[PDB]
Amino acid sequence: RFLKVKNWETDVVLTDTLHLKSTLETGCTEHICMGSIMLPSQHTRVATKDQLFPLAKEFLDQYYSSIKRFGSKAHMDRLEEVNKEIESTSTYQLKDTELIYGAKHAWRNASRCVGRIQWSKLQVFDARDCTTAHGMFNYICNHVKYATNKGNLRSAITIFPQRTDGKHDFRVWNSQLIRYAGYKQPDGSTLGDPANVQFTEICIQQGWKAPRGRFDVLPLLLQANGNDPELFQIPPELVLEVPIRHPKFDWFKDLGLKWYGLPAVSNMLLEIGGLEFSACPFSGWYMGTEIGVRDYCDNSRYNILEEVAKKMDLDMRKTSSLWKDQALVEINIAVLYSFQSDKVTIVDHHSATESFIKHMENEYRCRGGCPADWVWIVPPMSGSITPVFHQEMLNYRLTPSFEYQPDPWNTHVWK
Amino acid sequence: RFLKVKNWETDVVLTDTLHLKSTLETGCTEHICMGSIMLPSQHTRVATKDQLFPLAKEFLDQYYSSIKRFGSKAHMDRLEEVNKEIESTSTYQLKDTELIYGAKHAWRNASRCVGRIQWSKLQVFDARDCTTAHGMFNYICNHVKYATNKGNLRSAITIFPQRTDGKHDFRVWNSQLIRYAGYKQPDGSTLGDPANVQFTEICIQQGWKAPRGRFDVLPLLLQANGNDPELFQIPPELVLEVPIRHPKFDWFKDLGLKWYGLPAVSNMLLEIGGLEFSACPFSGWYMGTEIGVRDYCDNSRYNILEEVAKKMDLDMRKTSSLWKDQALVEINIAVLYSFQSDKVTIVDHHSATESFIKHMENEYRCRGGCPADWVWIVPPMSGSITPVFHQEMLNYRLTPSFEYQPDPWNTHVWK
Ligand code: HEM
Ligand code: HEM
Ligand SMILES: Cc1cc(N)nc(COc2cc(CCN3CCC3)cc(F)c2F)c1
Ligand SMILES: Cc1cc(N)nc(COc2cc(CCN3CCC3)cc(F)c2F)c1
Ligand SMILES: C[C@H](O)[C@H](O)[C@H]1CNc2nc(N)[nH]c(=O)c2N1
Ligand SMILES: C[C@H](O)[C@H](O)[C@H]1CNc2nc(N)[nH]c(=O)c2N1
Ligand SMILES: [Zn+2]
Repeated sequence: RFLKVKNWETDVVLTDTLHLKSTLETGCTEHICMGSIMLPSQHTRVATKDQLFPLAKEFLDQYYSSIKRFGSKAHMDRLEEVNKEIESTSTYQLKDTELIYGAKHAWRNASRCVGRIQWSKLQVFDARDCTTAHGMFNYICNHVKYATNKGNLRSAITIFPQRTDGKHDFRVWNSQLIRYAGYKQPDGSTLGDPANVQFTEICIQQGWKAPRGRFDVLPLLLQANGNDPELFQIPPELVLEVPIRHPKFDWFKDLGLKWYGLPAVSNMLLEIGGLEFSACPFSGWYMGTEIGVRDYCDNSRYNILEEVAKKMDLDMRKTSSLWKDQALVEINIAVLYSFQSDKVTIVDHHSATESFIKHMENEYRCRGGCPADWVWIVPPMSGSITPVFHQEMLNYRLTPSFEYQPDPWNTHVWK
Repeated sequence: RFLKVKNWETDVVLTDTLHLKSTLETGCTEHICMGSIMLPSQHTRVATKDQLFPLAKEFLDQYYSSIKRFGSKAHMDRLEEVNKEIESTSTYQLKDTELIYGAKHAWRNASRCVGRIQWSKLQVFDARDCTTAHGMFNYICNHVKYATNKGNLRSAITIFPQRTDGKHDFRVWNSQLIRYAGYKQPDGSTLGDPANVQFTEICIQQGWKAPRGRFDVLPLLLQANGNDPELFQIPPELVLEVPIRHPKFDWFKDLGLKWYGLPAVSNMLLEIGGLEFSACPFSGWYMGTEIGVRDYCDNSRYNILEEVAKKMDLDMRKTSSLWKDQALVEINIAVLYSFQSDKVTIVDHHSATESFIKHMENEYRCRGGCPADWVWIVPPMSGSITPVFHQEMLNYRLTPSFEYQPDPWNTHVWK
C-alpha cells in the first residue's frame, strides 16, 4: 500500500511509502495493537552466517544508493568482497564510511526519538580497536569531553568492537554514562535516584566507595571482550552539572537540586548490516521534560512534587485543586531557566516537537516517510498544546537500528 | 496466546485472555502499527442477511451466558426464534433486555473511553417506537432533562429505530446534542466554536435565526426514517450551563467563558448483534481536561491561551518561558472549581485516570481483560503524573461497539 497520515491541527497530509522497505516486525497483529507495551520481544535483542549475507547485501545496497553509486562496480566489488569475507570468517568488517552511515541511520530510524532532526549531524567515534576496560574508559572520557564542549553540547557515539562469538562481548554496564546513585534507607525510603539502586549496589559489590548522598555521580562499569567489568570514575571536571534555580522563587535554590548536562545512553545495541555492537554509548542534549517531568516528578523517581507544592503553599488537600499540575510547570520553568543561564544546551518541549514536525516534513518529502511512535513522541506534559499530539504517525521498524538488550549482570557468566 | 500487560509505576502485571474472543480488526499489521490514526477504515461504518445470523448467534450466546443461562432451552428457543425471524424478514428485533445489555456493553468495550468504570450504571431509553422528527425532539428533550438531573448528572442513552434498508435511517445531524455555534468573521477569524462552523451554516441553510455571538446553543437537526431533517430548539431551561470563574483571579469572570454541563455524543453508530443503530445519542459527565485543555486551548478550537496569559502578565516572548503551560493549569483549575461550586458533576483527570486503573483491575479479574487505547486514555495534559501513562494497554475490538459513521449531509440523498 501507500498509506496516508493526517495532521488534525493543520489539515496537512503526508504520504508514506518508506514503510514498504520496512523489514522487522512490530508486535501488533491484525487483531491486536501493542503500541503501548514498553519493551516488546521485537524491540529486544544470536545470529549465524547463513542469515548474515542478505543483511550485509541489503545494507550495502542502500549505502551505495545514497552516495549516488547504486549497484555499480564499486558496489558489486564491495558486495563480492564482503560475500567472500563472510564465507571465510563467517562475519565481516565495516568500512569507516559504512560505520558512520550505519550509525547515523540507526538514529534516523529510531521511531521513539523526538530529536531526530539532527540525525545527520552526528560525530562517530570508532573504538573498534579497543581491547581493555582501560581503553574503554579512555574512549568514553574523550566522548564525554567532546560531546560536552563546555556546555555547547554536540551529538556523538562511540562504537566498541562488534560482538563475535557472543561470550566475548563489550558492554557498558551503566544505562547512561552519567547517572546519580540510588541508596535505600533504614525505613526503606530511598536516597538519590531510586532507578539505579540495584546498579548502585552492584558497584558497591565491586568495591565502590559510595559517598551515600543524593546526586552522587556513579562510576563506570566497563566489560571488555567478555571479561569481568572494572570500575572507573569519570574525572569530576568532565562531569558538567547544572544547579536548578527558578527565576521567581528565591526558595528554589534552597530546594537544592541539580542535574547533569549530558544525556548519554550506554546500554543499547547498535545493529548495522547484520552486525551487533553491544557497547555503543550515544549522547546529545536534553529536552527539558526529561528532567523536570520524568526524572524529578515520577513517583518512583525523585518525586519532588510533594516538596515543591509545600513551598509554593498549595491547596494540597483535594485532588482537583490541580496542585500537582501547578508545581510541574514551575519545576520545568526552573530546569530550562537554569540550563540556559549556564550556557548549557537544552530544548523545551514546544521547540523540540515543532522541530520534529518540520523534520517529519523533510523525511516524507526526501525519503517518503518517517517512522514515529506517538506514545513516545508526545511530551509527558501539556501534550495537546504541542503539535505532535495532533499528528498521525506510522510506526514501523527499519534498519540500521538501536535495539534494547538484556542487562549484562544476568547474562554475563561471571568468574 | 495469553498476553501480559505491565504497569511500570507499580510493577503490577495483568493477564489478558479477553482479546481471544475479539473479532474485528484494528488497522495494524505485523509490519505496521497504526494506533495513532484518528479515524481508521476499521472504526468507521451496509450488511446482508447471510452475514446476519452468526452476529445474532454470537451476541445471544454471550447475553444468555451472562445471566447464567448459557446454551439452555430458553437460549436455544431464542436462537431458533431469531434464526426463524431472520429467514422471514432478513432482520430481527431485540428484546428490551437484549437492548440494555448490548448498549451497556458497547460502552464497556469502547477502548478510547477513560470513564468506563460506570458502564453498568447506564439508563437505556428505548425510542424504537419513534416515527417523526418531532418524536425524536421529544425523546431527546426527555434524555437531556433526565441525564442532567439538575447538575447531579446521570448516564443515559436513547436508541432510535435500527437501520433497515439504509435509505430509511434515523440520524441526529448534531455531533453532540448541546454544542455552541461557530461563525466566520469579515477578516476570516471565527466567533464561537470554530469546530461547528460548517454545521452552523447548514442550520442557517435550513433557516436558523443565529444570534451570531459566542456561546450560542445550536438547534437540533433531526432526520427521521430517511426524511429531510428539521430544526428544533432545546428549551433553554433544559440546557444547563456553568460560568467559568477562578478561585483566585477576580479578572477570570471578566474573561466571560461558560460551558454546558452535559457531554452528549449524538453522531455515533451503535452495533448490537449485527443490527445498526444510526441514531443513538449517549451522555455522561465531563472530565475537566475535555473543556479546559481541548475545547478552550486547542489552536483550532476556542484558543484562549493567548488572552489568559496576557491577563496573568506572562513572559510571552520566549517559547521556553512555558507561559502556555502555566495558563493551561489555571484554566483547568477554574473549570473544575466552577463546576463543583455549582453542584454540576465533573471529574478531574487525576481522579478519572486512577479510577480507570481500578476499573482495569476489575475487568482483568472478572472478565479476563479490558481493551484500552493509550493514545486516547492518557489525559491531554500532565500525562505522566497520572497513573495511566505508566500502564500498558492492549487495544482490541470487541462487540457490541460504538462506531464512527459518515456525516449524513454527504450521504443523505436530499429533496
Ligand atoms: C539531539 C538531542 C536529542 C534529544 C532532545 C532526544 C530526545 C529523546 C527523547 C525525549 C526520547 C524518548 C525517551 C525518553 O523520554 O526516555 C528519545 C529516545 C531515543 N533517542 Fe533521542 N534524543 C536526542 C539525541 C539522540 C541521539 C544522538 C541518538 C542516537 C545516536 C538518539 C537515539 C534515540 C533512541 C534509540 C531512543 C529510544 C528509542 C526506543 O526506546 O526504542 N537520540 N530521544
Ligand atoms: C461517565 C462519564 C464519562 C466520561 C468522563 C467520559 C470520558 C471520555 C473521554 C475523555 C473520551 C475521549 C474522547 C475525547 O477526549 O474527545 C471518551 C471517549 C468515548 N466514550 Fe466515554 N466518557 C463518559 C461516558 C461515556 C458514555 C455514557 C458512553 C456511551 C454510552 C461513552 C462511550 C465513549 C465512546 C464511544 C468514546 C469514543 C471511542 C472512540 O472514539 O472510538 N462514554 N470518553
Ligand atoms: C541521546 C539522548 C538524548 C536525550 N535528550 N534523551 C535520551 C533518552 O533516550 C533514551 C532513553 C531510554 C530509556 C527509556 N526510558 C527509561 C525507562 C523508559 C532508552 C534509549 F535507548 C534512549 F535512547 C537520549
Ligand atoms: C458521554 C461522554 C462523556 C464525556 N465526558 N466525553 C465524551 C466524549 O466522547 C466522545 C468524543 C468523540 C469525539 C472525538 N473527538 C472529536 C475529534 C476527536 C467521539 C465519541 F464517539 C465519543 F464518545 C462523551
Ligand atoms: C506504558 C507506556 O508504554 C510507557 O509508560 C511509555 C509511554 N510513553 C513514553 N514516552 C517516553 N518519551 N518515555 C517513556 O518512558 C514512555 N513510557
Ligand atoms: C493524531 C491523534 O490520533 C489524535 O490527535 C488523537 C490523539 N489522542 C486523543 N485522545 C483523546 N482523548 N481525544 C482526542 O481527540 C485524541 N486525538
Ligand atoms: Zn498497533
